[PDB]
Amino acid sequence: HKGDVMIVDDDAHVRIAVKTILSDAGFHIISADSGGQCIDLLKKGFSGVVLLDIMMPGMDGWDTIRAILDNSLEQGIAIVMLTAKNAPDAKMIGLQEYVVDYITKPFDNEDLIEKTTFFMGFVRNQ
Ligand SMILES: [Mg+2]
Repeated sequence: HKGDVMIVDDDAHVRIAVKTILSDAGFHIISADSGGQCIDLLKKGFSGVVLLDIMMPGMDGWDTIRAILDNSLEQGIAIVMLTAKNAPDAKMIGLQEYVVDYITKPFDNEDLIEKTTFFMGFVRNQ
């Protein structure tokens, strides 16, 4: 397989769609409905691309990155933020250091595949 991907998004229809598109493209995908669940999943052991929704209720994408760092879970992942024109700022300066790219919603299937594949190469090399 082409590598492990985690889709973290509060929207079930996004998670399902991302799983479908990326499984057809050759990846293994796991899913999380919240920042809390993302942390839970990284604790089980995960290496690969994390597609992280910025706007989630309660704990947003930035809160999630802070939690990833607090738990020392950032090694062996590449975080791609799923954003929108409306996106909230990180309140802690420099969390952006841990984001390798952004993809703006709505996005097309080929953009998803292109970015996931590219940043998987980054994970596999480093
Ligand atoms: Mg959302």
